[PDB]
Amino acid sequence: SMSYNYVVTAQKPTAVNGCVTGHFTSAEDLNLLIAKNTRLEIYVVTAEGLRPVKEVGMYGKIAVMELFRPKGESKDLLFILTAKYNACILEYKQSGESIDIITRAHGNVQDRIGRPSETGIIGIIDPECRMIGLRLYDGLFKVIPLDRDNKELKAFNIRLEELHVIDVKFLYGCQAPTICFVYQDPQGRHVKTYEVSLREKEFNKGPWKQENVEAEASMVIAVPEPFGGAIIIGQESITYHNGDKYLAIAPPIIKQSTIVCHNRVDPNGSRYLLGDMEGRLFMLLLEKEEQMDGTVTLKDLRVELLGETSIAECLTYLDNGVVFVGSRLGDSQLVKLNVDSNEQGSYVVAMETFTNLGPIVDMCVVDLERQGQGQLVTCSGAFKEGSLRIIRNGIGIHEHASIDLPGIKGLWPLRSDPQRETDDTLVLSFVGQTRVLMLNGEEVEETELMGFVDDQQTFFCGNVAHQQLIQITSASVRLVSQEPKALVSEWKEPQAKNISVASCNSSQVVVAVGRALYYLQIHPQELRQISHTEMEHEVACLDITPLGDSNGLSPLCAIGLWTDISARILKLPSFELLHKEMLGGEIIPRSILMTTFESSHYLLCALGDGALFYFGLNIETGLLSDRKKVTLGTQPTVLRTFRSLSTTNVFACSDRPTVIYSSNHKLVFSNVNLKEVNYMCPLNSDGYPDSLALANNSTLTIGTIDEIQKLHIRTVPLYESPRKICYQEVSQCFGVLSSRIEVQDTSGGTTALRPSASTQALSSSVSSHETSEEVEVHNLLIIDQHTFEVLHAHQFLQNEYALSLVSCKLGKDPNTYFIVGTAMVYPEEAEPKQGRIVVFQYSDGKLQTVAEKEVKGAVYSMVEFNGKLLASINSTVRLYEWTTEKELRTECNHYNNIMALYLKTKGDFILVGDLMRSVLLLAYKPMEGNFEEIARDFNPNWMSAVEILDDDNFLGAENAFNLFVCQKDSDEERQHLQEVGLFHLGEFVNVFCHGSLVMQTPTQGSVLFGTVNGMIGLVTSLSESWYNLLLDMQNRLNKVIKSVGKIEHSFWRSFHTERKTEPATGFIDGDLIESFLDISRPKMQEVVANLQYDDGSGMKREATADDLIKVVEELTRIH
Ligand SMILES: CCOc1cccc([C@@H]2CC(=O)Nc3c2c(C)nn3-c2ccc3nncn3n2)c1
Repeated sequence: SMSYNYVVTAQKPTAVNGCVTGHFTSAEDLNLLIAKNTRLEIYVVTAEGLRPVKEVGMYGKIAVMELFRPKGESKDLLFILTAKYNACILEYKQSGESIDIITRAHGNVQDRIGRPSETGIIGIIDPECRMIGLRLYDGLFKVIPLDRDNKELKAFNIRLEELHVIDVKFLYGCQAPTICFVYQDPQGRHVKTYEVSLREKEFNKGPWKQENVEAEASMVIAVPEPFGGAIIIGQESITYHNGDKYLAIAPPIIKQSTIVCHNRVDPNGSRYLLGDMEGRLFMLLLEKEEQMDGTVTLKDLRVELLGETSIAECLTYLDNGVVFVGSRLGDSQLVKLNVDSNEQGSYVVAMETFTNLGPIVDMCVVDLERQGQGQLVTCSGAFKEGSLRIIRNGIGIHEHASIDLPGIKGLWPLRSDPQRETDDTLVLSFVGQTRVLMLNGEEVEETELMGFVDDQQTFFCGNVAHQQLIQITSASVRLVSQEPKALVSEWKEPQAKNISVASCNSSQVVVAVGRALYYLQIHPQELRQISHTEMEHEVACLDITPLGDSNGLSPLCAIGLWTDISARILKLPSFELLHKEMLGGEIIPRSILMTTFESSHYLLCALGDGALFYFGLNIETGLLSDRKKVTLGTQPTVLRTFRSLSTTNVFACSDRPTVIYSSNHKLVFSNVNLKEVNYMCPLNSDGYPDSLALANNSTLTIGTIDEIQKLHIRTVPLYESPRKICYQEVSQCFGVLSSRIEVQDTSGGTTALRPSASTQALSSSVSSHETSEEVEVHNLLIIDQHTFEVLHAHQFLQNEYALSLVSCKLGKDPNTYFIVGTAMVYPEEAEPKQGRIVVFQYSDGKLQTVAEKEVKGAVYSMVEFNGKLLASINSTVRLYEWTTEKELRTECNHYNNIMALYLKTKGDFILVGDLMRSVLLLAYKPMEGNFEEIARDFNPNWMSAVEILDDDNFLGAENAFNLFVCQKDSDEERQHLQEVGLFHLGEFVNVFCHGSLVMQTPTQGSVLFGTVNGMIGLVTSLSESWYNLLLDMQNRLNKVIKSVGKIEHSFWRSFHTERKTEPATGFIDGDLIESFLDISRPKMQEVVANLQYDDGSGMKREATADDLIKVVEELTRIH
C-alpha cells in the first residue's frame, strides 16, 4: 500500500454541461444557472450582462438541473440529480452578505438492478409540481412525489413497456401528470403518452394515441398553454402532436446537420431556438390557429436560419434578444439576436466569449519563453471549434517604457490639469527628496511643480477636493491650488516634529507623528485640524480609504501599531477604538488597507515578513471578522489599489508581486510575472492609458497588465479537430495531428465544409457527427512555436486515420523525425487490419517522407524507447530498431493484450494500457533482445490513459471517471499488480504528462492531466507520514463542512464502476484540503483539536492551526 497520492485541480472544468433560467435568488431576479460538471454557477441577468452571485461545488457530477416552484414557495427551488443518483432540492438563502444554499430534501435514488439508458439520465418535473420523473434505466420510470412530507425523496418505480426511450417530457395543460416520449422498437420510432397515477403508482392510458415518427426523432418539446401538446425534432422533420391533431414539416434547411438542442424564447411557446452541430442557430415559429371555443391550435410551423454560434450543448434565451450559448466543444458565448440582418445576412452578433479548454484530447508541456517556466499546449475542442490552447501561470505585464532611475521610495499619479480627465504627472519619492516627472505623450521628463517641495521626502501626493493638490512630506502637509499652482495652506505638527506616516483621500488626511495622530479636513485654501490623539504605541501604518456609499468620506481610520502588532479600527473624528486585532509575533505591520471586492468590505494588513492578514470589515460598527492569513513573499508587502477592466483590485509589491482580487466572494491571490517590485501606482495618461508604473531598486517601468486571473490562455483557432501534439525543439515547432470532415458525392470526390488549418498551410504535401456521406481527412500539421502559424500540412491517404505521433531521434541517426502511426478504416471491420508507421523529416519548410512501414493493424500509441521505436498495434506491442538504411525493423513483440491502446515507458519498463484488461508491466531485456511480462492488473478496467509515477507505481484512468494506482506485490504471485490506490475523480482523463506550470517539500513528482470537460489536474506523491496527516485533516474537514444536498465526501470519492464500488484509498483530495484556507476560525479550531502529526519516524507532535495553514499554503503552490 506504500503508494500515497495527492490530486488537485489546476483548472476547473470549463465545458458547459447544462443551463437553466428562472427566479432562484429572488422572485424578481432573472437567473442563469450553469452546470460545469460538479460546479453550479449562479448569475443574475442584467442590462450590463451576467452578474456572478454564487458558485457552488457539489460532491457529484450534475446530471439533472431544473428549477421549479411549488405552491406556497415565494421563489424557485432547484432540483439536482448527480451521476451517482444523489437527489436534492435546494433553496437560495441570502442574509446580508452571507449566501447559503440550503438542502430542503435529499436522498439517493439508485436501484439495485438496471441498465443505464443509451440517451442517459433524464429528469423532468411536472408543470404543476406534482412529481419529479426520472428515466435512469431501460424499462423503468421513477417517480418522486412532491408532498411536503417527502424530505427523503422517497420514490417508486413504474414498469415502462417501451424499453428504448429516446426522450421524454411532462406535458402542459393536463388534468393529470402526463408524459410524452419517443421510443424505438423493431417497427421504428414512435411518440406515445401516459398519465401518471400517484394513487395507483402506475401509468394510465395517455390523452392521445401513439404515432409513428421519423427514424431519427431525437428530442421532445412540451409546448406551454395555449398550444399544449408536443413538438418532436428529427434530422429531416419537425412534428407537432396534440391528439386529434398532427402537423409535420420537412424543411430542407435543417437536413445538413443534426439539431442537438432547443430552448423556448416566448413563455407561450410561439418561438423556440434550435442549434445544430455546425453551430447553426434557427428560430422555430409556431403559427396560431383560432377556434370558436377559444382554444388555440397550431396552423403552421416555420424554421428560419438566424446565423452561427459556437456548437451548442445548450441554449438559453435571456430576454431582450440576448442568448447564452453553452458549449462543450468550443467557447461559450453571449450573443445578441437582431431584428435586422448584417452585411453577410446574419441576425446573430457575438457579444461575449467564454474560454472552454474542453475537450482536451492531448497536451504537452514546453518551456516556450523562459527556461524553467513550463506552459501547457493543448489539443482542444472539436470540428469548427478545434484549437490549440497555450496555458501559463501568472499575470503578465507589457512593458511600454523603461527608465534607469535608482532609489525610488514611492510613486503617485496626479492630474495637473483640472480640466483633463487623465493623469499627466508622476511624482517620485527618494530618501530625503521628491522629483516630478511630466508625461507628454510617450515622453517622460523631469520638471518642477510649483507648490510642491523637492527637498523633502513625499509620503503622499494627489488630487484632492476643491480643485487642489496635496503633498505630504516628512516636514509638512502642503495644499496647493490648481490654477495657479500656489501654496494655499500648510499644516505642521505644533513643534514642527517630523511626520512619520501619512494617509489621505480626496477630503481627509490622517498623519502620524510617532505615537500621535492628527486628522485634517481639506477645505478651500484650508487644511483644517479636526482632532488628534496619542496611541498606546508607535504608529506603523495608516489607511482612510472610503468604502461603500460614503461620498468619498471615511468614518473609519485603520491603523497598525508597533509593539502589540495590532490592527485597529478607529472612529473619526474621536479616534474611539472600535476594534483591535493582535496579529502575533514581533514583526510590525507595514501596510494596511480598507478595501471593497464584489461589494464586500475587507481589512488587509501586511507584515514585514510577507504575511498578509485579511478580515471581513463591517463599515458601520468597525467589527473585524473571520481572520485569514496568506504569505505573499518573505519581504515587506506594500498594497495599492488599481483599476483594470472596470474592477478595483489590490497590487501587492514584494519579492513575489501579487494581485489580490475576488472570485465567488472570496479573496484570491495570483502571481504577477515580474521580478521584485518595490513600488507601484496606477497611471492613466494620454501616452500611457490604463497603465501601471512600477519601480525596483534601479528602474522605473510603465506597462499595462493582462487580465486578472490565475492562468493566462492563448487560443490558436484551427477550425478542425486536433487529435495529438508533440514538440520538436530542434525545429522550434509542434507537430499536430488533425482531422477535418469532408462530404462525399455520388462520384469519386469529397469536399471540405470550410477552410481550416490543414487547407491553409504555407506549404502542403500528400501521401500517394458534424453533418447528417461524411469522411474524415487526416493531416500532420507543422506549427511554429512562436507565431503558431501553420507552416506545413501533410495529408494522409483516403480512409487513413492518424492515431499516434512522436518526435524523436533513433539509433545512430542524428536527425530528429516526426513519426506518425495510422489505421486504415473500413466500415465492415470490427477493428482495423491495416495501418502504417511513417517517418517524416521537417527540413526547409517542408515535410519529407524518410521511411514507411506497413503493419497489419491500428498503430494506437508510439513512444521513443532507448533509441528505438515502441509501438502498440492492435493486440501487439512491438519494438522497432532504426537501421543504417533508415528503415524500421522489428526487434521483438508482445502478444498478450486485447487492444494495446496506451504506452508509457521509464528505463527498460513499459506500462501498457488495454481496452478492457487494465494495465500491464513489461520489461525490455537488453541481453535477450525480447520483452518479459513482469506483472499485470488482473482486475478488468476500461482504460482511457496511463502514466508511470515511478519504477514501482503505475497510474491509471478509466472510462467510469476513476483513477487507480497499481504496485508490484509486497511465488509467481509477483505476476499480480495490486490496486493499492483508488479514487473517483469524476472527470474523463484523455492524457497524462509529466511536468509543471510552476517555476522550477510535502509532495514529490508532478503529473498533469487533461479531461473532456477541459479540467486540468495534478497528481503528486506523498510519504506515508504526510498522507496520514492529510487523511486525518480530510476526515475532520468532512465533519465540519456542510455539503450541498447532504452528500458525503467519502461517497463521492468512492471508486465506482459497473463491477466494483469501494472507498477511496491512497488518494488525498487536494481540492478538499485546500478548502481548509476558506473555512471559519471556529471550524478551523474544530479541525485541529488534538490533531497530531508524525515527523518522519515515530515521534508524534501537536499540529497547530498556524502550522497547518503553512502546510496548506505550501500545497497550493504546486499548481
Ligand atoms: C511545508 C511546510 O510545512 C510546515 C510549516 C510549518 C510547520 C510545520 C510543522 C512542523 C514540521 O516541521 N513538520 C510538520 C508540521 C506539520 C503540521 N506537519 N508536519 C509534518 C507532517 C508529516 C511529516 N512527514 N515528515 C515530516 N512531516 N512533518 C510544517
